[PDB]
Amino acid sequence: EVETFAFQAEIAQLMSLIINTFYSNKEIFLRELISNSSDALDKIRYESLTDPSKLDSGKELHINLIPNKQDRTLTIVDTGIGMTKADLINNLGTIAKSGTKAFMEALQAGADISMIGQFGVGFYSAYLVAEKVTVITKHNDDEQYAWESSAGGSFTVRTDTGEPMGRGTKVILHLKEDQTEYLEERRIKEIVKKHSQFIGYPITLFVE
Ligand SMILES: COc1ccc(-c2c(-c3cc(C(C)C)c(O)cc3O)n[nH]c2NC(C)=O)cc1
Repeated sequence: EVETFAFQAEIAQLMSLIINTFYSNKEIFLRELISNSSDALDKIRYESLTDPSKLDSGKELHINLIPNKQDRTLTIVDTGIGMTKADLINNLGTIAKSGTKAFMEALQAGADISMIGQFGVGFYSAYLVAEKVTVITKHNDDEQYAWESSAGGSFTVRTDTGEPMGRGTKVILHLKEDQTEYLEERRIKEIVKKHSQFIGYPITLFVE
């Protein structure tokens, strides 16, 4: 059972801009994804302060970066709050329509693509480096779902058939052929140190 949805026109336009604009500083995608993971981790941490049972689906709050050269994928896993199916469909928990309008106006007022996170839509920067993105998520109040898109105006949602995640979100970046530097350990370490050095959860870079 796979459900196919059209992106709202504004989101499709954001994705097209990201895909088509000449912009060399692509490495910021990682900071954006890691920031989203941190925000999700903050949410479960806060909820757990008053209801510890919310951690029954996993006590550890962390971020894992998993390169796979054989599959040409970089995977960002977190044990944050997760998203419901409804939130996945509704632009992955983001205020994407309003954020996109603001980002577009800013780009006219001198901003650059690296500022995308100021507009709540940093997730879509994944398309700087990925031909396809799969987001697998589990929230305590819902089942495990997989969202996926190769852009082109549509996305799919299905009940996930992979390994259970307990709680959290996994973003799988199916990298463009010319973007394989983002699978290299030294490159990933450099980017995390540059842009994500103060994130308040352990970031573990897996090796191959
Ligand atoms: C800035 O907008 C958002 C929107 C939603 C989340 C979010 C994620 C989550 C979302 C993404 C993207 C696919 C959007 C990701 O890369 C990693 C994540 O852990 N899980 N749970 C939540 N929910 C709350 C309340 O954070 C984070 C930031």
